[PDB]
Amino acid sequence: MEFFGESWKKHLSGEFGKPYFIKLMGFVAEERKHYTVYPPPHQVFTWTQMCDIKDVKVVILGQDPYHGPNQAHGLCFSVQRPVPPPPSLENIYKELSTDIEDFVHPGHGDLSGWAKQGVLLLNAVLTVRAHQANSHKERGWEQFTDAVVSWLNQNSNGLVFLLWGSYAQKKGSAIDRKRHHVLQTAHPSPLSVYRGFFGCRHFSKTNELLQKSGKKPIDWKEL
Ligand SMILES: O=C(O)c1cccc(/C=N/OCCO/N=C/c2cc(=O)[nH]c(=O)[nH]2)c1
Repeated sequence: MEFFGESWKKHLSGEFGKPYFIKLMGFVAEERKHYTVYPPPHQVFTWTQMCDIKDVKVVILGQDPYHGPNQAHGLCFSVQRPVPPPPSLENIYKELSTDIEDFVHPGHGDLSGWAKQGVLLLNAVLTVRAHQANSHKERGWEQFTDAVVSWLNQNSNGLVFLLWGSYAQKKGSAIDRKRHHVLQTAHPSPLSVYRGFFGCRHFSKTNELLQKSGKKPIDWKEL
């Protein structure tokens, strides 16, 4: 089992020796000595384990990992069996059900099936102290995940970026929309879902855009 996916390591390792990155590694390591930190070390980079970097087709940008026990596992919005899907994820599934006629609810919250198809599920901040939202904010992760976004922007074409909420929209603000597709709507959390996310139909729209990029569509029910 790898800590960090091989193909991703090849293209992102230029970040590793930078002052901010060493500092970030030290911050997280010190946090883990005194607190419970999610996800566990072996799951921080799950987003690098599921597909080759060259095989990314769709990018969903999140903010903070889930901060409750057993929830975060390195893919944004996703929870491994048998953890119940959180409200945000139930909303994602609800939109899918109305957006795509034939989408079936998988009865779990594990989005590994999407990740394997090249759906990058990247949170901007990759660790969080248990029960404390945004506890690891602005400690170095943002610069690293910005580098991930910048790499994909510069080194692939016809990606579909899905930016849900103002935070994701900001993080995706410098994406080249001549070379990539960008869809924007409200965050799927209960507090914002009815301000755009329900009825956004990003999942069907994504597959149409992928065809225009000459790429095979995502099977959203393959979970
Ligand atoms: O950026 C916004 O506009 C906005 C508006 C309303 C709400 C939120 C965020 N709400 O977050 C709490 C809901 O649960 N979040 C789950 C989550 C899991 C994950 O892995 N990554 C996330 O970004 N989020 C953002």
